[PDB]
Amino acid sequence: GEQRPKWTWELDGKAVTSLITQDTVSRGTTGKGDIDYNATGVLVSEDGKTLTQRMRTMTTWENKWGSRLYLLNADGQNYEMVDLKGKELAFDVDMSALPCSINAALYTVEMAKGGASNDAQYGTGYCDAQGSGSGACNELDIWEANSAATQLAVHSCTPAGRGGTCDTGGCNDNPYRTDKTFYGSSEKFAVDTSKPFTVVTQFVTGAGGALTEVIRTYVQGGKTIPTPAVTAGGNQYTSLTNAYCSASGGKPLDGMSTSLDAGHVIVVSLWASDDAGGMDWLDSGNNGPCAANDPDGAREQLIKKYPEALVKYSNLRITTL
Ligand code: NA
Repeated sequence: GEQRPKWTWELDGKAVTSLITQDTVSRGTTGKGDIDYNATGVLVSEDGKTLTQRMRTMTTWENKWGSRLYLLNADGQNYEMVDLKGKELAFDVDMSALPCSINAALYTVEMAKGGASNDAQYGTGYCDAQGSGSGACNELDIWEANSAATQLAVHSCTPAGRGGTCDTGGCNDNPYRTDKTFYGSSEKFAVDTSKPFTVVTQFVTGAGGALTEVIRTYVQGGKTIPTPAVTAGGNQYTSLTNAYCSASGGKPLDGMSTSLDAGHVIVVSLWASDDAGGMDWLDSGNNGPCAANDPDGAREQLIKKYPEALVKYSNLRITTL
């Protein structure tokens, strides 16, 4: 029998336990095969607080593809549904083992609670902003990052549910575009990715209940670290707002605002592109210091150069603003 890891997190100060379940792609030809989480490199600490996700794991066979994980309700049949509007989501993260061209992602999508066919325990029904038909839905990329760069993105789609038209580029910010010393793997950076830090995201609503602002802050060494003010259309912005989204060539927050009312699934996906330059949008050119079109950045080479590449997430908390 499959033994899904239990991840304990905090919802308005109360200890909630969710199950961790891996995507159907990893479950063999039926897509409903059992997962050995030790073999896919997915570990929760004894205290239930820390999730370790490895890119490459060798046991009696070799996991070379990291993992896409969903938070599953304790019922073991439905995804753990969240509505982040008027909430803040915070987690502690160790990014120190994530080189250029890897993507440690923690995000939400408007997947159906039951997945494809009331079978969420098998990690079915995935959708995101890059999909088509049943594979297309609103995507809130809270976290897509390595030790060298990070991006926050809202991908509004209309209509909501599956199969809408999506902003594939998203309303997004990467602090490197404004300040190349904000985020990186030494004490020379405002956020030192060689050491653990807290990622805080506020999903601010208006009186009417519409999502109006997405605010990113970091905490490290007890210091609260705001994101650099970003220039778009000659104006400075300190958060994702409809004005910023418009000015920066993204779609506004409105599609996402409607979508979050349906409930989202929390996705934890550690991945690398099979193509050289597949992650350059995140961490190369004006988005980060990483080598562009790096053949060594392709998954198969990355896992050979950095066989211990992994992410740790701790103390996931969702709190009402
Ligand atoms: Na660069």
